[PDB]
Amino acid sequence: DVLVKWSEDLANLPSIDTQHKRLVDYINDLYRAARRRDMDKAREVFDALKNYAVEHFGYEERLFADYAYPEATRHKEIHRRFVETVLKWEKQLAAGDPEVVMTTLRGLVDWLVNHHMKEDKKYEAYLRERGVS
Ligand SMILES: [Ca+2]
Repeated sequence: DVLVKWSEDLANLPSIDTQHKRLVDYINDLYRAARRRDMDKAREVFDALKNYAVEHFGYEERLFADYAYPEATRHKEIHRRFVETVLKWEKQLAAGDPEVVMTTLRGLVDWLVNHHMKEDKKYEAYLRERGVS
């Protein structure tokens, strides 16, 4: 049923929470598809998850710019390097190999949710003080 679950450990601004939650939803959609061995749907879901992640990263970057966040550069580059990883995964998924599926799911879970979404909390106080929600 579920591979990962958003939790209080990840709480951030309410707009950021909605996008982080929707990313969690995409990961679990991808897991359900890969589990059923429906690889066409799994690739479709992965495509949507990539595009959503890019747009979520871009939402954060716009907030960084708008609010003159001091660590905009570092954070944007961390995003950029992860997109590069996703694009590589996307290519590797073309051949539908169980091993590649797992690399992807574990990378999304281990790095995006369990690491990067926690790291996102670092901009929270700064943006909240300036009235962002
Ligand atoms: Ca093969």
